[PDB]
Amino acid sequence: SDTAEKAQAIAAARNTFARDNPVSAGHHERARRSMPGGNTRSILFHRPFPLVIAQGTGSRFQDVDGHAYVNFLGEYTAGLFGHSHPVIRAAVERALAVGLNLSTQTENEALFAEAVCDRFPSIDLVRFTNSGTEANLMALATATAITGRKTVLAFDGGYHGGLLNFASGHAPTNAPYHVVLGVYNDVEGTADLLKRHGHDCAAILVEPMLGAGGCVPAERAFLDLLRAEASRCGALLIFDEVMTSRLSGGGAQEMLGISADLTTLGKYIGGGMSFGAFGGRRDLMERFDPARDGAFAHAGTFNNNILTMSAGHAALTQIYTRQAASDLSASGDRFRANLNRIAVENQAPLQFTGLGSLGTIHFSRAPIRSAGDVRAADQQLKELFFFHMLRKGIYLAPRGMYALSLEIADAGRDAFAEALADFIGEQRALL
Amino acid sequence: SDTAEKAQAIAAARNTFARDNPVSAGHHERARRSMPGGNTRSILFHRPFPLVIAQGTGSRFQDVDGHAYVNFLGEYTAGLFGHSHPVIRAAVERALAVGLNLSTQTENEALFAEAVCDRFPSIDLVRFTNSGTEANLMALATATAITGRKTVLAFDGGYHGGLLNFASGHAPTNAPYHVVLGVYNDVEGTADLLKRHGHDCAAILVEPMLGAGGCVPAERAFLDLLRAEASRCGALLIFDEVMTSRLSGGGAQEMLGISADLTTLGKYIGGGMSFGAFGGRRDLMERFDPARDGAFAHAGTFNNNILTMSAGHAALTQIYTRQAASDLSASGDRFRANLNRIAVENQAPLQFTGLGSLGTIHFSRAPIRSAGDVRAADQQLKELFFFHMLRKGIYLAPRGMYALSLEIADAGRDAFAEALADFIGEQRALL
Ligand SMILES: Cc1ncc(COP(=O)(O)O)c(CN[C@@H](CC(=O)O)c2ccccc2)c1O
Ligand SMILES: Cc1ncc(COP(=O)(O)O)c(CN[C@@H](CC(=O)O)c2ccccc2)c1O
Repeated sequence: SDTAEKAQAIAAARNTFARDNPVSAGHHERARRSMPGGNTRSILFHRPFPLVIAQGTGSRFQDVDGHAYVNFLGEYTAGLFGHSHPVIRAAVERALAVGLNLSTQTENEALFAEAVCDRFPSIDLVRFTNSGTEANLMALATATAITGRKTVLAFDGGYHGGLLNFASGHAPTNAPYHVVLGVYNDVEGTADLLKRHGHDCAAILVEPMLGAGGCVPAERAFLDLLRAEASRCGALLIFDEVMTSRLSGGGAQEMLGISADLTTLGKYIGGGMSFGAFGGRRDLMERFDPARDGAFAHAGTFNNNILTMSAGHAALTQIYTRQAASDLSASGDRFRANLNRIAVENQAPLQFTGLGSLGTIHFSRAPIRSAGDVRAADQQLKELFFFHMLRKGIYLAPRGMYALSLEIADAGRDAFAEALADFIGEQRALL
Repeated sequence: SDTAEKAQAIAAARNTFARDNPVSAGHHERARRSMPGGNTRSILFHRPFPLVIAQGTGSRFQDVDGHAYVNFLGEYTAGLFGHSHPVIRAAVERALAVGLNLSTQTENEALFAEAVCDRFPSIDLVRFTNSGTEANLMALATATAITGRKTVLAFDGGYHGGLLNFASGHAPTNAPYHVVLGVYNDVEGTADLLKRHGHDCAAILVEPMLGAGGCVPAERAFLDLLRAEASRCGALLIFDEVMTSRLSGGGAQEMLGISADLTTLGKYIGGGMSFGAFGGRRDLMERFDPARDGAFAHAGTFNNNILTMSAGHAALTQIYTRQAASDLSASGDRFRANLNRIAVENQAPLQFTGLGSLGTIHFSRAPIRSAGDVRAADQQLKELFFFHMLRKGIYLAPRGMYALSLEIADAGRDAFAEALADFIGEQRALL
């Protein structure tokens, strides 16, 4: 499906971006001297070079060349509060007043843990980590240590952190858990794998919607299979809700009425501060009670850091309440529906998939149900879309994902929709 | 070596602590409802229950019962700046002004990376993570992916993070890397292991001084063996300098004139914000250049977060300069020497081991060279010491470790020394 016409368009788009952004280009050359590819977070890199941002307030930011954008990326769902939320700021100020690096417990960690347990229906007890990666690693540590088993079932296209990256199948850098990969949403194939491996299965690890892998919702039949089979064979079902937890007050599990044995959390819950968490069934999580004989150990210098504890409690109780989550997801559904309406109205061979305030463009009108479907959609048009949106002052992920923050308003949503319509018109010959 | 007299003393000490701290006791009972054992960082727990701290400024903090302490723990070496450092505060303010969760690169990450590369002599390129745990996992990911080998040599008593905890040998929660454990400082035994396993050795992972494992310096012969054997067999030598990096401007490697292939960093370098890093030889780290064919992936939501980037650059360039590191280590050496002088003057069967500003008490006058030596020292007296120091308004780790912050001054050092002398006098019958 790769064509020379599209490759020529991409070359032209990259060239225009380069010409537009010489200050960012200068930054990149300098950054390469201290970091591999001038990079410390792989997903931030794109050709010909990434933007460097100077400053941002609310939903807007400005690059080092002075161009302004509305930020539709929202820190891959962590940046729910925009760039300068006054309640987050107040929480940071309160944290400084309590004191940094106090080397001890404060009440703030307990208050934050209570806020998490209150709203997530399957989390009876929780522990905080410093990232979604650590949360998922600790969930696997819990499952393997409790069951004494080695096999982990996960899914092709699934992303669970820097050491558990299955976005393109097995990565040589992944931690060497014995992972068997299924096809997302594939009931019969997955049922077969669970017949074969169920006996040695410590855990099933699954996102209720592929996040990085394309905003691909799980189907109920698929999740029902995993819940029934985990219970049958004695594996722990782990829902990775690092992204999906935002979709309702109680995440995907509240929406579905399906409870995982363990749940991992990340992104926005710490108020935009470093954050992850793992929690779940009381009888599983109690294995970490340090007063218990044979307790599992889980240290971590910054687990209880005052900034995350303070900003996280503010995030859940003062800003993104359960009602706020319902409201934002409804807003996101209307937004996604409008984008899809624009595509249909214009006979465009594209769609936006997702749930609530999360969505990704795919250049296909086939059902998008697994990693294979995402990969089969037109990747060249996806790149062209990214550069087009940038030229229109709209910033979203290179991979075509948006994650609406609470600061996105009518003006931003209107601008996105108009820019989409303009893309369809201007790139008609390639569509 | 356990006696009933010491057990009775411990029971009495725990009872006195409980009576002194009923508000902390009340907090603990509530915390148990949301976190396993009311805990989110295992090392913070101790019997009968841990203190809850209300507030701190500089080197001092106050518990929820109103008692004041000087903080000699210093966040297990991360809390180098005390509780309210004005330069860290200024950096946090600057970070808020730049904007939170900007979803893009800023110049701040490059400036911070430059500061790291400038002072650490074996780090040609660096990438930031969210914890020392992630840094060490990524170092192992790098070594195994580059070499195509599976075996990792590490050491009994070694601590490399929540998924790489060898403090008490193999932990069932550890990530399932194929780890072979040697005895720290054991040249002949380790040489034997490297003859057996060298061919399949992806990495040797070692702290230049056991940190959590007792502030036990590595001997030069031991480190020379590892450097020679890693080079001979093609394994990557990884120095875990998460704690030791503070000991000079260029960490232990500058002090030793031995260069590791990869170095991991953590703790204070991010200004007390969430932080880890892995760096090392250019040709190894370039494998992460995202523009390269077959690049290794290393994402992480908070890797480049503006608070860590800002406070970290301030930490290294405005506060804890290379000269500041030399000065603090010299201060720490004088402090440790004074503690040891007090022990010798009083014929006390105890010593403080360590380097620079890091030290741990051991109730033995035997050489402390490996995990076995630390474990063989009197553990009951160690517990008694912790409670004694608390009663004197001096806070250090339950395990008897201090990590001097830049805010520790004459008054605090004098109080510690006097409290040590008082312990020796008051507990004479047990010594
Ligand atoms: C579903 C999911 N689970 C875990 C993670 C890991 O969380 P941390 O990044 O906090 O360790 C993630 C992270 N998604 C982001 C990470 C980023 O660098 O923004 C990501 C990763 C790869 C591609 C796109 C986005 C999840 O999403
Ligand atoms: C030498 C060393 N390497 C790695 C780590 C892991 O760093 P993170 O805690 O940032 O993931 C550490 C951590 N040491 C502390 C952790 C804490 O919770 O304070 C620790 C752990 C266990 C016992 C005592 C101190 C290293 O020290």
